[PDB]
Amino acid sequence: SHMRPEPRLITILFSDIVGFTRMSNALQSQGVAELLNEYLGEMTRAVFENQGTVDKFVGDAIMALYGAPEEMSPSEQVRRAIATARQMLVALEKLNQGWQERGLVGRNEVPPVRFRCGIHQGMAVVGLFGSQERSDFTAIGPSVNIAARLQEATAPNSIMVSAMVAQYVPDEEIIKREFLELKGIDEPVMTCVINPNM
Amino acid sequence: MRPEPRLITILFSDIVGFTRMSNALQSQGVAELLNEYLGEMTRAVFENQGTVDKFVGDAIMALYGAPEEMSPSEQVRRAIATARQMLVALEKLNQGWQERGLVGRPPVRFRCGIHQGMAVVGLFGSQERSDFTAIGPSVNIAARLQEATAPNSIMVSAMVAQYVPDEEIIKREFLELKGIDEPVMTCVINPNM
Ligand SMILES: Nc1ncnc2c1ncn2[C@@H]1O[C@H](COP(=O)(O)CP(=O)(O)OP(=O)(O)O)[C@@H](O)[C@H]1O
Ligand SMILES: Nc1ncnc2c1ncn2[C@@H]1O[C@H](COP(=O)(O)CP(=O)(O)OP(=O)(O)O)[C@@H](O)[C@H]1O
Ligand SMILES: C[C@]12CC[C@@H]3c4cc(O)c(O)cc4CC[C@H]3[C@@H]1CC[C@@H]2O
Ligand SMILES: C[C@]12CC[C@@H]3c4cc(O)c(O)cc4CC[C@H]3[C@@H]1CC[C@@H]2O
Ligand SMILES: [Ca+2]
Ligand SMILES: [Ca+2]
Ligand SMILES: [Mg+2]
Ligand SMILES: [Mg+2]
Repeated sequence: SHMRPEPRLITILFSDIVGFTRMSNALQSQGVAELLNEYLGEMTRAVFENQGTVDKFVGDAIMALYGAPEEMSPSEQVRRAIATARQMLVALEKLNQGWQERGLVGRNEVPPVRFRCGIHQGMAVVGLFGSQERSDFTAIGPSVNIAARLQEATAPNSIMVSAMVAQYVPDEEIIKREFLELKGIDEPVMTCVINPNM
Repeated sequence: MRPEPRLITILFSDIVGFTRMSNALQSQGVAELLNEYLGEMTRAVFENQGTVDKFVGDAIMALYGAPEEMSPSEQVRRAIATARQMLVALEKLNQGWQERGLVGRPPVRFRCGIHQGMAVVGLFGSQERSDFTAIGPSVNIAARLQEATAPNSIMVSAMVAQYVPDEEIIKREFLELKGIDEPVMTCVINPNM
C-alpha cells in the first residue's frame, strides 16, 4: 500500500557547484571524488540542521525540500531554506580553506569552489513515484524547474529567490529585484538576490 | 563500491513535454503514467544488464560497466539494446494509455542519449544518505545528447558509434551541447536493426 502523490505547497532549494566539470578534469578521480563527498557531506548537514530534506544529489547539484514529507508552515519553509543556503556558504569557506591546504583547489588553475543557489515556493506533486523498489519520495512539477533555473540565473556564491519566497524576507536583506525569463518556463519570474547574511 | 575511475556508458532517457500534459493528467494522471512508464523503462535496463542510477522527474539515468565490469563494446550494445527496447515498450504503453483516456485525447514520446567515457563511479553523498552514481563530464554529454535529438530517436557520441554497425547510423552532425565549448560529433542511430 502507498499514498497517491498529491499537490502540496513546498519550498525548494537548488544548489549547484560552479563549473565542477572544469575541475573534474583539472583534478584527478580520487581528488574529485573526495572533494565531492566532503562537499555533499557538509551541505547535507546544513540542510538537516534546518529541518530540511535532501531529495537527491544530481551530480554536484543538491535538491532540498521544505514542507515534505513533514508538514511545515509557508513562512517556516522559507526561513529554513534561506538559513540553510546561508549556512552552506559559511561551510563552503571552511571546505575551501581545507581544500586549499591540500592542493585540491587554489592551485593548477582550479579556482576555489563556488556554488549557485535558487529558492522557490509553490505547488508541486509530492510523494512516492516509480515502482515499489526504485521508488523515491520526490517533488514533480514546474515549481521544481523554476528553482533549478533561478539557480542557473544567479551569480556564483549568491542566493536567488522568487517573489513567492522574498515576501517572507526583510527588505533590508534584498540586494536586487529582477524580472527574468527562465528557460522552459513560459511566464517571466519576479526574482530577488538576497543578502548571504542576516 | 568505493568511488573509482572507470570507463562506462551512460544512457539518458527523457519524456518530451511531460509538463505540457501535466494540467490534463492532473496529479493522479501524472502519478499513474509516470509509475507505469518508469516500471517498463527500468525493466528494459534490467533485462539488458544495466544499472538504474536514478530518476529525475520523467528522466532516467542508466549505467553500463558498473558496478559489474563490462567490456567497452558490450556496454554500447547493451545500452543501445536498452534504448531500442524502450521505444518498443513505449508503443504498448501508448496503446494501453490510448484506450484509457490518459493520452491521445499528444501521445508520449521520449528522447535518449548515450555516451561512453571515463567517470568516477561509486557511492557518493553522506555516511547517512549515499547513492551509487557516476561523476564527471560524461554525464552532461549523455544528457545533452538526449536534449538535442528528435522525439523517439537515439543519439550517441562518436565514442559510442565506434561500436555500432555503420549502416545503423541515421545521421552524423556536429551539434552544440550546453556546457561543452566545442561542438560535438553526434550520431543518431537506427531505432531498429
Ligand atoms: N550522477 C550524475 N547525474 C547527473 N549529472 C552528473 C552526475 N554526476 C556528475 N554529473 C556532472 O556534473 C557536472 C555539471 O557541470 P558544471 O561544470 O558544474 C556546469 P555549471 O557550472 O553548473 O553551469 P550551469 O549549471 O549554469 O550550466 C557535469 O560534469 C555533469 O556531467
Ligand atoms: N525530482 C525532480 N528534480 C528536478 N526536476 C523535476 C523533478 N521531478 C519532476 N521534475 C519536473 O519534470 C518536468 C519535465 O519537463 P519537460 O516539459 O518534459 C521538458 P522537455 O520536454 O524534456 O524539454 P527539454 O528536456 O528539451 O528541455 C518539469 O515539470 C520538471 O520541473
Ligand atoms: C532540466 C530541469 C531543469 C534543470 C535542473 C538542473 C540544473 C543544473 O544546473 C544542474 O547542475 C542539475 C540539474 C538537475 C535537474 C534539472 C531539471 C530536471 C527537470 C527540469 O526540466
Ligand atoms: C544539467 C545536466 C544536463 C541535463 C540533465 C537533464 C536533462 C533533462 O532534459 C531532464 O529532464 C533531466 C536532467 C537531469 C540531470 C541533468 C544534468 C546534471 C549535470 C548536467 O550538467
Ligand atoms: Ca555544477
Ligand atoms: Ca522531460
Ligand atoms: Mg549546473
Ligand atoms: Mg528534459
